[PDB]
Amino acid sequence: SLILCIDVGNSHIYGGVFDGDEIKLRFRHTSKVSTSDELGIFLKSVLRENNCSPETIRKIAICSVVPQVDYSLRSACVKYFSIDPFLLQAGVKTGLNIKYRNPVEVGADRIANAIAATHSFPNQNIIVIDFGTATTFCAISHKKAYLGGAILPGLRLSADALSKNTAKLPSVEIIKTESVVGRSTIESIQSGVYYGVLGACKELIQRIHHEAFNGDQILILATGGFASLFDKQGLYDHLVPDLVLQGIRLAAMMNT
Amino acid sequence: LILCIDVGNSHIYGGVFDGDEIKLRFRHTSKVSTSDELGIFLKSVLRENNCSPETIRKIAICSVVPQVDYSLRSACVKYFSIDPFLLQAGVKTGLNIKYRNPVEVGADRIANAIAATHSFPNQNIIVIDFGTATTFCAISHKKAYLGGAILPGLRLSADALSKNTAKLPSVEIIKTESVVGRSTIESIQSGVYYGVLGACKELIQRIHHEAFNGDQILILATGGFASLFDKQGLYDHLVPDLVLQGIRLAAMMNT
Amino acid sequence: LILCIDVGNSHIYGGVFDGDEIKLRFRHTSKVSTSDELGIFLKSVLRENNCSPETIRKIAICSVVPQVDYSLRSACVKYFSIDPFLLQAGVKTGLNIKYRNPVEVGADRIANAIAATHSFPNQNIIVIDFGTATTFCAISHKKAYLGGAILPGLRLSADALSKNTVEIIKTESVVGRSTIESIQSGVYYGVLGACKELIQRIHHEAFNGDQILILATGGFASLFDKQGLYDHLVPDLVLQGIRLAAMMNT
Amino acid sequence: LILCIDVGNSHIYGGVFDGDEIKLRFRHTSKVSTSDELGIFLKSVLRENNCSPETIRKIAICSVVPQVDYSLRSACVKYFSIDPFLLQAGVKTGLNIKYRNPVEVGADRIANAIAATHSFPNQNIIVIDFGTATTFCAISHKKAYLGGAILPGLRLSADALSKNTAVEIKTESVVGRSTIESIQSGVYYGVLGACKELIQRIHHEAFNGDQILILATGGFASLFDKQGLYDHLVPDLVLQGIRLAAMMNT
Amino acid sequence: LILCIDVGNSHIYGGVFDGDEIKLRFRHTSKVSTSDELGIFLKSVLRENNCSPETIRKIAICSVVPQVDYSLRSACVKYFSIDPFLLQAGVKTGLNIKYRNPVEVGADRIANAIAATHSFPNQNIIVIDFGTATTFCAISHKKAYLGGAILPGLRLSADALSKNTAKLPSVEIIKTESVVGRSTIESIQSGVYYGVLGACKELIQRIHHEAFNGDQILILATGGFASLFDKQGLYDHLVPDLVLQGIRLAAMMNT
Amino acid sequence: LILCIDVGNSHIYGGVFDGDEIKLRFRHTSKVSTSDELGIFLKSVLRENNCSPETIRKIAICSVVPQVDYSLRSACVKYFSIDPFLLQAGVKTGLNIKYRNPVEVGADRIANAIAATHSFPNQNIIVIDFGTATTFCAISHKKAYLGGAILPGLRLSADALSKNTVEIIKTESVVGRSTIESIQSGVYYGVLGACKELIQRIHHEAFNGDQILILATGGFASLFDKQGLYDHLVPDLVLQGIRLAAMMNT
Repeated sequence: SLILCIDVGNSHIYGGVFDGDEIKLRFRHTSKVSTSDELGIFLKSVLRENNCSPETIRKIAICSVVPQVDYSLRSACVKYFSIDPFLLQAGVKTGLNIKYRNPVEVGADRIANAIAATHSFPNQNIIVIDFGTATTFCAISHKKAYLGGAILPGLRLSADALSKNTAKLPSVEIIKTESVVGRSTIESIQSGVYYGVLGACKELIQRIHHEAFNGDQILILATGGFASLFDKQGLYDHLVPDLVLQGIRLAAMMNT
Repeated sequence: LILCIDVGNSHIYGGVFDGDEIKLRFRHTSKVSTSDELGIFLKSVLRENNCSPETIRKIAICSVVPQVDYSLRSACVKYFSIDPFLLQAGVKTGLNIKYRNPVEVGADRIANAIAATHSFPNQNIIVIDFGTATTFCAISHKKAYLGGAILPGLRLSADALSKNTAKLPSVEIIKTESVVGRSTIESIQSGVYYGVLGACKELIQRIHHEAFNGDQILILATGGFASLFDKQGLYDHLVPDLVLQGIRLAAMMNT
Repeated sequence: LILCIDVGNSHIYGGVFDGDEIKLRFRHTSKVSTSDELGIFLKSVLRENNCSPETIRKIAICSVVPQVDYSLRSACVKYFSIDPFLLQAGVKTGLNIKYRNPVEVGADRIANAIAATHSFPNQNIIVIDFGTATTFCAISHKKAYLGGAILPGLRLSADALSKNTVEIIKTESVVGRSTIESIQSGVYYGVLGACKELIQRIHHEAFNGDQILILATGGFASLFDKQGLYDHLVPDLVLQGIRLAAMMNT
Repeated sequence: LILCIDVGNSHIYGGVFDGDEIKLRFRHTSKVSTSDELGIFLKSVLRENNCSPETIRKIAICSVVPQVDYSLRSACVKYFSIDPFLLQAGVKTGLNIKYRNPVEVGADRIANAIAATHSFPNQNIIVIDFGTATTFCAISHKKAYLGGAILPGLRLSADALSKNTAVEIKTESVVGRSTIESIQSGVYYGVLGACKELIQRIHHEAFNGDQILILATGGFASLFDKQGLYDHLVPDLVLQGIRLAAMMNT
Repeated sequence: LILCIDVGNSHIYGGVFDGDEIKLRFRHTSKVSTSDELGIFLKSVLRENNCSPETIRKIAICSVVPQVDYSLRSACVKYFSIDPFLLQAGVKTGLNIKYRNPVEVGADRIANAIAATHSFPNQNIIVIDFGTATTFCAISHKKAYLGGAILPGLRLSADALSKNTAKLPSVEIIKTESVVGRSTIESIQSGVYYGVLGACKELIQRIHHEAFNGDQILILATGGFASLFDKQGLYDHLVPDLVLQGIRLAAMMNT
Repeated sequence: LILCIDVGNSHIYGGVFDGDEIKLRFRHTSKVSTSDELGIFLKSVLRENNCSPETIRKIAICSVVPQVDYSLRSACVKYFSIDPFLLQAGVKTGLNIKYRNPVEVGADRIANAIAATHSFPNQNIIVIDFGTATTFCAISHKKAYLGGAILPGLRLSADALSKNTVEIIKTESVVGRSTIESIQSGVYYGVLGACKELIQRIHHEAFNGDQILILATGGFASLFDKQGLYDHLVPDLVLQGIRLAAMMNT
């Protein structure tokens, strides 16, 4: 009765074994081109080497936004674990009213956020912010209706696209900046992308607050890798770093 | 008549002046590569817009892509018989740069400050450029370039989301009206419009409190994507040819 | 004189009509170009071919690549003072689109369907384009684009083999005694039979076995004139139907 | 117990035999790797599938990607203490390679031909390999490898279209009413008739109307188990022929 | 007036000969162009450089990039009304190729050999082309093309160190005086100048003592990086236009 | 027992010392990798080569790729619980770096210098590292790192030729009668002469006539043993000098 959850994202393949409610172990793999044996050898070794026998995993649930790793992870599960995994796909039970034109366009990771956000915080209007590969914003009503949202590039994708498409301009590690007026080009990208997403969040919060929720009170939820660089500030109420893996389990239980 | 040429990372942007006013403007790719190639284009771009190539007796070049420099300079001497003005490190700009290394400041950021502190001589200036990158530059009233910030532009943001994120398509940049996107196409448009809008709002007010700490300022916007933020009250002035103006003023300072 | 421009994936194909007939034709690569780059090519390519650019009174554009569409429009207004006809969403095509989403159909597929039905009026038509892709389109006698199929082209298929592991000639052998011969025997006989499998399976799915006409167009269309696969080779079909779409929208 | 490895352009395909029958098969990606990575993977992929690494007494390798060969050979002396049989130009194959330069024929095409003529001995055979590329090999009843044709794969064809324009691999619909629908109406029925043409042309150019037999190997072979394209579906044809080639040379 | 075209991997290189001497030279970026893009440039680059396109009577094409060949040949028949001479398999070269596959030799190495052994008619020659790749060719006094060797060019040897490395810049190719560089920039320059200098020295006298056994030879050198080794007594003659000379010579041989 | 890890531009080269001698060396490709991907690999490579990961109590890391840095650090503190020694800016080395900025000397050049001055204590040393870059290093007998030269390596040189227009062999003749033989005969005798020039120029410049000891290391070093080029071939020179710098510190 140890479940396993996987988020196949663009930056990483992200896993976490839940013993009921609390995560005993989390792991990471690169989302590359891999076979069901390569992924099968990995999933067993990554469990075993961290005080956790592979033969104890009773259920697997899968969430993905990369279709090219989909067949090979499903096939890895049916070979190395004897589990046909739960696929977070359209249209299983979610408990949510998708307000998109095409409900299939909403990625399963944003759905998993919205499932966990409305479980952990049941009766409030929610903005969820993922500071991951992208910087996604999503509005959800208190009646569990996924309204939609906005998608920006991440802090890595902001600082790397500058170095990629411009000559004589380097790449930089993301840290918190104190001053907005850089006396180096290196300090201009630091001030620019830090205080740029810091104002992008503030603006997207208030535009959505008044437009999606007509002025009603909200709960702001943060998740993702670059989330803890903004706890000083504005900006959001709860930092829930496992909001994706929580809701994969929570979608697997809706479909058991 | 002077030909002013800006070499950016996506566009070579040129333009001709008849003393003070601009007769003609043109664009090119920062790609095409030989002196023969550039020299055919420069001569045919002037001729098809009713402006004989032989009338050009002055050329001035600001550039930020060094791989275009050699053959563009070489395109000028072969086809026009003009050794162009190079907006470089060591040439007479009428300003002190407050960088730790004043060679690290690009030629376009200098040229925008030159033209800004010429047009509005005794005011603190925040110049925003909306191009390949969205740049914020802080210049004080005594012609001092203090540095500033750089963001990825509107086009570089959207194209980062279509390349590094699978199952996400490339989008058009419009003045978006719905902040809550009902499609993947609409979510990215709302993101690259209200994301930069608040990034402008934040960076402008933070610079105002740090470099100037509450003093009087004048906001100047330039760039290709600058037209989309007219309605807001985000900038005081919109100067579409601010880079091409400052190449002319720096050539004037060094002629 | 009317200048018709067809934006493809590989080449921006262009022609200029002296009323009914094409006087001169030219080709440009589909790439990154500004309005000044496009207009300089456009004004020059006429002028070097004994055609003053000022004789051109009409411009009509069919496009499949959106990243060329703004600067190509803006080239015509600056260098010719002509606002071009854009075969796009909403314009008078004069036919019945049977797709799920009618705007998902390419502008090249509409222009081909318009022209073929004009020259051959009361007939059911399969139009094969042998271009960047090899496309098959079922159009009925009642001016109804029922749909069809899209294979990879001869160039794309031969290039994808070399990419992840050649000159397209009329092969006489299937048993290649070299690795160069085996790829050439591959794309020839494997599309000659792809056509037979497409031409005949559509023949019953779209016309239930009725009397049809098979038109072929493109650059790789010539290499199948021996086998008796299609009836007519019309190389300028796309350009005819940009002119025709401009005529209905005059 | 023999470990047989096929090194292809997209995959390393391996299998362990207990004599004639197969008890385990596996797959790795063909990338730049080291002898240590490959030797960890190999020892791991065996043990976790209940075949203990120490039971392997022979290793036999056939390869078509020369840059994977050195580290995979070295992985066997370091981690298994076996210098593997290499299916290289010059070893005993038992077949007359009628190519102009017989070294051109890949080890994969040779391995399939050895296995095809061992299992179905005195017969003319078309072996089709639905892999990276769709290959058609002609082999006579006299065990002469005559040559053949190479079409790009079904994956390469579905990817070439999307890559060079501004889908997942049975299609019942020939007339497409979507772009994602016309692409698989094109792909499925295009290679279906490609094979149909290639088969009967090889059947008449190489075998002049004689009784042939058709074998199909590869991961995309099962998509044509309905249409009566081939006689036999042998999915491990490449691995049987490595095992047979080792046997001839040991 | 004869027009000689070379198609290298970096550039399309042209030069119009007034009989024996080159009136004008030019350059086009070797990209997949069309039959019409190429035809515009050729008639424009001549016209802007005081040489009318009609005065050209013949054309001669050397090629190593086959993808540029179809449309450049088409650019001549359509726009110039001239069917170009093509230097390839079949035509008169006046050489005996000692390659295992005589087709595998590039047309430009064939071009170079024809000019070298015309300028220096009874000698053993090692020709070194310091271009994109630094190639070496042994040619006997009997005009036997025996073959040779090919090294990465000085630009390749610099760009390989930076593009295939994290934390290493791309460097300028200068004549340095030290081999003990005390900066990263200096270390690559000292290696990329003195690594090639010794590579040339070894490839010269390995071929001298194996293809010519130890007899009288003459070392010619062509290319854009040839003049960096002019001091060191490496070669006998710097011939800048060795390719175009050899294209014109082969045109003459076959007309 | 101590693990020394050399992060290169192509390979991550590890080694386990039990006192003075290497018991096992291994190799991983320098890729985008996580702490979990690397930590699994590390614990797995040791065990498969008769060495339990629990017996390792010390880890040292020299690195030239700073993107490998963070995740390799994390894999040490998690999967091994050993916070690794980093040969970085500021650690004790016991040598005078005569660079204008001593920081810009790669951590891999410091490791080669340390080990050469340890093994051969009172001698002027050239060290040639035939790796990704073919590097040259002048170290005086008083242990002054005087600087040096950097060439592209044998792999990058050959691969630059085919990416802009082979497998690395010791060629017997300069006269290539093939394109393959021409790239083989330029790269072999080119680096042979490059060495001969960069050895003889450093000898006259950095020491200036006096006795020198030429040492060779790296993977492409093996091919030049015949030409009397270097004095000693120490293939583990980097790993020894990673160990020695950990011995000088912590």
